[PDB]
Amino acid sequence: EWQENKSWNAHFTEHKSQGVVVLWNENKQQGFTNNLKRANQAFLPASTFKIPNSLIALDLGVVKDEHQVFKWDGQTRDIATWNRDHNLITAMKYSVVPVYQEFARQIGEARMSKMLHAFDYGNEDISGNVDSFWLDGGIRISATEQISFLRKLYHNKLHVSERSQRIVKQAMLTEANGDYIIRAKTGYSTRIEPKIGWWVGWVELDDNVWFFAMNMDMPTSDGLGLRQAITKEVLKQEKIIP
Ligand SMILES: C=C(C(=O)O)[C@@H](C)[C@H]1OB(O)c2cccc(F)c21
Repeated sequence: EWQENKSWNAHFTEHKSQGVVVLWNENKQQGFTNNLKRANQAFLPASTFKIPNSLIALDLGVVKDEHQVFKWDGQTRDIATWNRDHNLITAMKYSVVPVYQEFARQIGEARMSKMLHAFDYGNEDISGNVDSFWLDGGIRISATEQISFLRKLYHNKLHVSERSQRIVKQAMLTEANGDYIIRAKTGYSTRIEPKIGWWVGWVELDDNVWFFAMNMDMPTSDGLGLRQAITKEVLKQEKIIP
């Protein structure tokens, strides 16, 4: 049911990097990873939490639809794309932390905790600031646990509306062509060691879906593009994408 494939380490080593990729073949109900230990190591989710946060915001009416505008608060932040109005689609694309921090404040700690329990999400612990616990609080989730959560989202089985799940899956759209569709979210955990990058989501094929979750050590922001590059080398090797 789980296979270790250490050959994927080469993709990591060729970029002087260390990390884990986890794949799940939905049709065959079989998982593969280069590191069975790290595949099950729980880390801060960082911006991958915008997936559950979006779902909860939509289901509780904090976000009405994917077109509602959240106006910039006028504070100039480091990331230039954040210094403008956003909707749910662009806030996911540009990973606009302050938008989601306000979502979390409006959700509140009681409802946030109850929903993460209902979602079976990671260690289910929201200790910390209600508007930053996914960055520097108590919540921890492993790559295999991310896959468990994403599979429920794919099949509309989370304990929120079908509509909320469809809208979040739309907002996760990252790449599509005549071979595949990727729906995914990146994450970058810098506030608490060890600094890591994430990419989690799935690849839709004509006749199967392959779920993925990867994380890797990320001592500087220079290597953020390796999150997608290394994952794509694995997907290419496994003939999931050409
Ligand atoms: C764009 C991002 C990405 O692609 O990861 C990062 C930089 C962004 O998304 B989160 O992962 C996050 C958390 C704190 C701060 C922060 F700027 C981010």
